[PDB]
Amino acid sequence: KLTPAQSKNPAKNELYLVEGDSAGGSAKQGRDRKFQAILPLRGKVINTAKAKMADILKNEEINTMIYTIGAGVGADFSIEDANYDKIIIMTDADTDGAHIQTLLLTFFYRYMRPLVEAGHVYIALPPLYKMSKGKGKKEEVAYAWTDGELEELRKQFGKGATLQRYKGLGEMNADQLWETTMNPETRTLIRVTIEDLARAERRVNVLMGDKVEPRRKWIEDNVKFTNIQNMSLEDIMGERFGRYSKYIIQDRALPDIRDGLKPVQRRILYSMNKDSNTFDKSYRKSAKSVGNIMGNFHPHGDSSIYDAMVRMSQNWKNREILVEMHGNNGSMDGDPPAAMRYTEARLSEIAGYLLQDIEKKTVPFAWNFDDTEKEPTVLPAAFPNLLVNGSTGISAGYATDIPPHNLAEVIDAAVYMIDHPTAKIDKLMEFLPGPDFPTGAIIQGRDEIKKAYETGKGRVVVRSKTEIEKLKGGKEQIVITEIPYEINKANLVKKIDDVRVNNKVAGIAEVRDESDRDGLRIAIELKKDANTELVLNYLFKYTDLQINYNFNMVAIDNFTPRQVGIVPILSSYIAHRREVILARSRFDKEKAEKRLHIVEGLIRVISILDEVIALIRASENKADAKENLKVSYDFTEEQAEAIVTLQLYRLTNTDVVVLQEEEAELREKIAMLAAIIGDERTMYNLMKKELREVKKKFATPRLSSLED
Amino acid sequence: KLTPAQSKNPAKNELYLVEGDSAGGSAKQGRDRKFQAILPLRGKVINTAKAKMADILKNEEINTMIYTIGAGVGADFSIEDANYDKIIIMTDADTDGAHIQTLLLTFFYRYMRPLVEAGHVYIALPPLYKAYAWTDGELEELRKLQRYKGLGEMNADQLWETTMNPETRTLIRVTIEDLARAERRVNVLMGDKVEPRRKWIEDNVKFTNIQNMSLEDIMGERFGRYSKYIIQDRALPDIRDGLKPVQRRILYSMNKDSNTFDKSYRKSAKSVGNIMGNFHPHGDSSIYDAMVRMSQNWKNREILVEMHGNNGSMDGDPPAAMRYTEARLSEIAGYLLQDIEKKTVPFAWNFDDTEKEPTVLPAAFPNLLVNGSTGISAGYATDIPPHNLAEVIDAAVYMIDHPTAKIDKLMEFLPGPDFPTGAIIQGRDEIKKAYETGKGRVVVRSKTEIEKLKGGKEQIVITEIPYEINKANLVKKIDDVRVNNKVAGIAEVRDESDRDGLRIAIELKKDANTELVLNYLFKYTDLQINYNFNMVAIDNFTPRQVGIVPILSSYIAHRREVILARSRFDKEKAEKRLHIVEGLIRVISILDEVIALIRASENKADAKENLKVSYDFTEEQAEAIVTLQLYRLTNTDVVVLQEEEAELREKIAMLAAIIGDERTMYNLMKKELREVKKKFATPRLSSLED
DNA sequence: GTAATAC
DNA sequence: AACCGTATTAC
DNA sequence: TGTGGAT
DNA sequence: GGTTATCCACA
Ligand SMILES: Cc1c(N2CC[C@@H]([C@H](C)N)C2)c(F)cc2c(=O)n(N)c(=O)n(C3CC3)c12
Ligand SMILES: Cc1c(N2CC[C@@H]([C@H](C)N)C2)c(F)cc2c(=O)n(N)c(=O)n(C3CC3)c12
Ligand SMILES: [Mg+2]
Ligand SMILES: [Mg+2]
Ligand SMILES: [Mg+2]
Ligand SMILES: [Mg+2]
Repeated sequence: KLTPAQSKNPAKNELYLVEGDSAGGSAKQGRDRKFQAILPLRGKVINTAKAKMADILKNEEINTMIYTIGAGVGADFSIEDANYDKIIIMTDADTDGAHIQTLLLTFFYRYMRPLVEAGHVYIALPPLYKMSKGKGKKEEVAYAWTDGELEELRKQFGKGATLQRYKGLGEMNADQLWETTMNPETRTLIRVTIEDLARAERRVNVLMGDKVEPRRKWIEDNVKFTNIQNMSLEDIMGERFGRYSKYIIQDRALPDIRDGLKPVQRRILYSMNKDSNTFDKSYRKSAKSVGNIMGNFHPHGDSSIYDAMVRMSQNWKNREILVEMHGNNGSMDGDPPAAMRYTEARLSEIAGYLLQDIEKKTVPFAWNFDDTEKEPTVLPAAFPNLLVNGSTGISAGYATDIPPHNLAEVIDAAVYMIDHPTAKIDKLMEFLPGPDFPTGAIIQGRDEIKKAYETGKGRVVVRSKTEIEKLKGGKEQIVITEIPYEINKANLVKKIDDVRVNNKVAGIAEVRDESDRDGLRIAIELKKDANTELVLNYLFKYTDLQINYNFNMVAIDNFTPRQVGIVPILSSYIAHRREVILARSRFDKEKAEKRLHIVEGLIRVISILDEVIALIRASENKADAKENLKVSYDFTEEQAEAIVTLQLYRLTNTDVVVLQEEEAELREKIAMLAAIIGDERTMYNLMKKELREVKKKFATPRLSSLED
Repeated sequence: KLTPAQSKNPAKNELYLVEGDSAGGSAKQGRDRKFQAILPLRGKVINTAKAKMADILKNEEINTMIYTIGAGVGADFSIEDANYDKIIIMTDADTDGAHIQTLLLTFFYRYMRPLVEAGHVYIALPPLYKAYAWTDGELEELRKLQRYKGLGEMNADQLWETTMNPETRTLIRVTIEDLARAERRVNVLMGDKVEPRRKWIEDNVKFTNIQNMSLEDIMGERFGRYSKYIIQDRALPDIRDGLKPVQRRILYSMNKDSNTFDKSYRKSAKSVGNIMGNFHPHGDSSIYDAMVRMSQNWKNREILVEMHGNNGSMDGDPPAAMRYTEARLSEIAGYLLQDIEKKTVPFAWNFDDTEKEPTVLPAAFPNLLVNGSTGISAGYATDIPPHNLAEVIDAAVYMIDHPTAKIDKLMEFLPGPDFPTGAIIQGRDEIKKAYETGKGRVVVRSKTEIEKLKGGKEQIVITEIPYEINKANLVKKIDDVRVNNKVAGIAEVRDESDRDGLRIAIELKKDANTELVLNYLFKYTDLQINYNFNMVAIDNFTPRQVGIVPILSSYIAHRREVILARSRFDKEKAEKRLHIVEGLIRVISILDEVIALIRASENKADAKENLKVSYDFTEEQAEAIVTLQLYRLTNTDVVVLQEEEAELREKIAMLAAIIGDERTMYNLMKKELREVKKKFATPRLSSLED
């Protein structure tokens, strides 16, 4: 696990804790082996301020750090016996690296304080940028850390340099690594020093401790959701965890309150759609989709991307699947989906509707990490995806659980709230009565559903749909045909058979999964004279045949986390749809005005065709022809360009009644569009009309039944 | 590992051997659990005709078959006490599936013969097309299409309907028709001896509800299918451009995507998925590992891919995964693709039938020798070491001018291999031998030097090591020598290699026979090795053992083909244009009546027809005329056009001559070869001796 | 025992 | 992101 | 425990 | 291609 330096020298030797085996590799190659050791950290590092000292001892990483520094841990820690003068934390300069620096520091604090107090623990800063320039053989390069340092490089170099924005240590060669972050004579470091032992204890415990409330409050109060230098432990931990917190809150774990997507989902959709990988066209190798995503939009592991893509495709997790996938995309038994090298995929037809009108400038775009392509920050959302498909849900200081809903019900609620902005929950619940899990079952708790629909939190009960079949020999048989959302069929069955094997309740002959490609069925065969209600009851209480589902509805509203209920959600959707439909209408109106202008021009041209040809023949060149067109006949620039760039064959379709029809069509179109832009009510009707069109086209029956 | 049926019944119960854990998944999901069990075979199954009965017994996949079937193995096999009525092998309808069946069958012919003789072994044929078709013949009737690349693209519902359901499935039943003609077929195709296999392949492989098939037949079609493919479309290089198909697809795909030496690097994963989705229907690991090799300058003499990040090291440590790295084509790679846009090379459809791909690249330098190739197919394998680009080109140029040249003269320009890792190559006569027959055994030995140290001690210092040798294992193997005192005098071993140099120090003890030691290490560690030429390439769709002459000849032939093709293409462009310009020049002389005629016309179609009829314009001219933008009518400069007419004519003459005169053509070829040499030449690294 | 495309 | 097994040839 | 984007 | 550990919140 450890790559030891060549010669033991407690006075010079350095220990590099590197983020990941891959960068560990590069660093093994780039090091100076006389005095630098490498010790890769394979994945996120254990929070030694949250976990049991037991699990902490059993930890592969912690154990090998205690034993290569060779000074023991805890109160039995002797600085004098250490094997390194410098410990150096070298992570990507990304938010997850920020997180790792945090975790490692809270270990060196808790269990090796003397090393931190003696200023022996540093943090290496990899560069953020590399500027051009050249071409292949004759190509030069320089590095920068501050957007300011970058501005100064642009002064030199000049044109035509090109910036490479480093996304993490993985895109550096060993030669580049050494020169910029490992060479003692070249590198910028940070020395963690403790300035105030007191102020540093509270800082570490708030952020890294087991208690959630404090941390939530620390984040609410500090995070603004809108050579060698010293940093304090308090100040560093503050700044690094602040970055991670903000990031996984607004850009990883929680869905946007308008389209109900996490950023990775939005990118999966946007990418596949750009590439015309749509419901009406041939499937397409998953790996091809995943790589395009990873290359154009989402700078994270393929497995995160693929796994997300997969989930949006499983109809027992999504109420209305957004991706269709050919092949083994898993099962309710929780077995593993085929690797992205085996499967093909495309957008579902309904996904199309989440994306409807995206070409029409209806939604804010941001630059991507390459600064090479724009991507959308929210989708146009032609149905209220947050409630229909749900979300879940773990961040920092916040987590989220929102159950799926029946498309027709959600839309009915919305259409009501559109006519009646001030509607109370009691009334919306006549349209939207409760969750509809794609897996069906029975949902119990009208009261707790209101609580949740009102506060974002609530606890409801989900219970399996059962039936009793009689068998020959006078013996009964419990048959289960629907089970509760998010429950693994295979385990459930094992856990029930466990009840039989342990004879927890009397009367169980045999458990058998009898589910086949078209239908779920767990048969529980009872004995001769078993109290059949006694069994069913015990199984509800002591296995997941029946569970508690907990609403924790948190979404991102105006850039910040928000515990929210049916009303903040529905109105947020409505508000959003409003911005879009207006944007859309502005777009189409401008496009129609421009055309109308040309068409007006062509209509005049036709009546003076001969004069115009003569006049163009008479000009010297393109520009000259346009000026003569303007001056002699008062056409505008935009018309003149249009006229002068018609191809010759056009002087045959010299037909003005058909152009006049287009003119009329356009005036009428423009009138319709203007009315939408100019009157809230006309526009909300357009919204209601479209929402109804989607319900007609996609509605399906409830699956889950309701009881209180 | 096994998914067993619900009820035990040796009358109905079926055992499904599914290629892949992944399809094993679909299988488990799609079956009828009351009587169908699932055993996924996870990867290529062991050859039970080559391996020892030692390793055959320790085998994971073999064991669990001998234990799930529960009848015992080999001679202690009682069919009576079995567990299934039908053992059903179910793989991709691809070449590797074919191979897999082949390996299973040889297991069931060798260690459970009774089972195959009583016809309990079957072969599930999955559909080729989507309604579903199996024959390219049935597809004609169904067409009054998704072409399936494997079981993996199939939903569990579809699996059941097409190939698992006893009512809808099309099976093949394995039968032994001639117990002896069958022993020979299996022994020949799957046994230890290669020569009988090679011969079998040369004589048979033409490189151009329930039916019963013989074991001699099934193994014939199956192994021939895999053989041919593995020989043509995997392991061996095209003699012309030196690429194996995965490599050619890696380059063509990245090139198509503008991922070139002069442009910023793309994420390795994006490139790889593009290759996988567009051209190469195999696993990403293969594709990426290939991409990575082409980027390592201690394996290629002239790297075709530039990769940012951890792409491995001479110490043999794993390259970062494709999610970490980025890449682009190297400048020289550009030259392999030069002129591809010009119809200079044969294209074929891809599997998807969406895109055409090239079957050989233009190859402006002779890649096969420069970079070399290795090398393991069926009945054949290949090793061809890298050479120095200036030297290869010098040879080719001499040969262009002297087609019937002898190896001896050619070796004045191409003295022998030039390994990217340098070192010392010993053996001129074996080099000659290899250049003559494509087989040869030379010696490759490390660049050494002796540093004197304080205290009357000497130090042996390594600076280059043999091609294909792992630095780290070497350094370890030398140290073992020290630690076990096999030979005497080693004080310490130190790898002192840094980011910009290779250096291994062997410190010796006071008064230790430094030659004795150095000889010992040469013989007993890879400090010195024997490299073996076995130059096999693909010429005319078939494997050919070849030396320096057919290689150079084939390259020259190829270049001739490309240059001619290229020259036809440019000439046709120049002519299509000359023709139009003649048309315009005319039009200007009679501008007024043409505008009139178009004016009179009743639409584009009628206008073109009127131009042709009234003024003898051709279609192509008419088209051009009639799609001019109005502002064109402003110009009446016939002189600028006439200058273009002249330039096109000079151009056409020069091109025609290349097509019409062999000497002209070959001069061009030489001119271009020399430019490439001038641009990319670098000095020898490996020294020569005999 | 390796090498490098495949599973 | 490493680890694990196997086919194929040849020395 | 287990959930799903992350390393 | 499965397995193996972690973060983070909340029952
Ligand atoms: C399964 C399998 C292995 N193993 C490890 C154990 C062995 C068992 C004995 N079949 C299979 C193995 F050790 C390596 C791979 C592999 O590298 N790549 N790229 C793969 O795609 N697979 C899958 C076969 C396709 C691998
Ligand atoms: C390393 C590591 C693991 N392990 C198992 C042991 C453990 C110890 C803590 N290093 C690391 C592990 F068990 C699973 C993964 C993983 O699924 N995916 N997708 C990954 O990319 N990695 C790498 C971390 C990024 C994994
Ligand atoms: Mg990173
Ligand atoms: Mg329960
Ligand atoms: Mg296959
Ligand atoms: Mg040797």
